[PDB]
Amino acid sequence: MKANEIRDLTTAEIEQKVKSLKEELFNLRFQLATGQLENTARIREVRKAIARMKTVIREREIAAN
RNA sequence: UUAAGUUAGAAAGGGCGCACGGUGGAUGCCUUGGCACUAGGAGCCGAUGAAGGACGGGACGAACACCGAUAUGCUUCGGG
Repeated sequence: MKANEIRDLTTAEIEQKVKSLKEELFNLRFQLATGQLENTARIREVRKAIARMKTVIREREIAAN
């Protein structure tokens, strides 16, 4: 997701997305170890998404205080 | 044929010269790095945790470089 969109969702809604993304990464890693992953580029993409979300969250909490 | 005399050549190896190689990195060109200064900046960082490090981060080894569980990068504002 691009920041613009992430910025539209509610904080709670963001947290959920982060949870989901973290599960995708777990699964992706297990597939790689076994030997059933083709798009390995997916791994990096997921990691960066998780970061994008956490950045938005912190920015909102700083703004508050 | 006999006798008495003279000399030559000989290379196991070696010496000198020449021809041709090997080894080894002088010499000549070259510059990625230095040395001495000049004219301006700037002359401190740290308990809101410094200087310096250890350990880690890539699809796939080690190392350098970059980064810190948001880990080979995140957001924004500009350039291109």
